[PDB]
Amino acid sequence: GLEAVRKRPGMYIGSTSGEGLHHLVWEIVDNSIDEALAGFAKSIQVIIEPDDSITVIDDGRGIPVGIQAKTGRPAVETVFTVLHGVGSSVVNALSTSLDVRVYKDGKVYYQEYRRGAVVDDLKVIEETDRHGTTVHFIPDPEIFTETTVYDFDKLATRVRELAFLNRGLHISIEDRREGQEDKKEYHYEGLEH
Ligand SMILES: N[C@H]1CCN(c2nc(Sc3cnc4nccnc4c3)nc3[nH]c4ccccc4c23)C1
Repeated sequence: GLEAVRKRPGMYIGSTSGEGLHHLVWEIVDNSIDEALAGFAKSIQVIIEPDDSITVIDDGRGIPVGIQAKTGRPAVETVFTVLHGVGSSVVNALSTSLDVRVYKDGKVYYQEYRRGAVVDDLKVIEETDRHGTTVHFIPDPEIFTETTVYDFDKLATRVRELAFLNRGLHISIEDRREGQEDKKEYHYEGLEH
């Protein structure tokens, strides 16, 4: 399965240069956009963490966590571990680590993966009053051998484009890296304008 992705990443993300590095972000963001399209997510936050890792936070319903009959595994695990708005498992495969938190039905469901492999079964780790999905990943320098450094302006440009194409969505981009902290928030108004 995902071993194939780690060995031929060019066939899945087009490039292992800076372009591929940024493509990982869009693969995750696209899933949050799908949940805004379904009518449930209102806001998406994209964060470049101080270590060039990425966090994407949405306030949708939360990825389904129940056991699927076909797999015997929680739906959320399958999302990240089986090759398939279908790119989550590719991002997982090409990351040193990825962690997902699903906020749903008063609970926070957590799972983590290392170079695509599951660490432990999905576990409830906290109670919560919110809903949505948070995905955090560290792109693998074994794959991204040219650069693992993110371009804030490049991300911001596309985030703004996404806000426009998805009029009504709130979407932000934040840089938390040393000496260059910045945040831009975008929102195009609907009929209330
Ligand atoms: N179909 C899968 C693909 C991803 N997924 C998600 N589903 C939902 S919410 C959802 C979607 N579909 C449903 N279908 C039936 C019942 N509940 C649902 C909740 N939110 C997500 N945020 C992400 C951020 C990154 C990657 C994936 C998601 C995501 C469900």
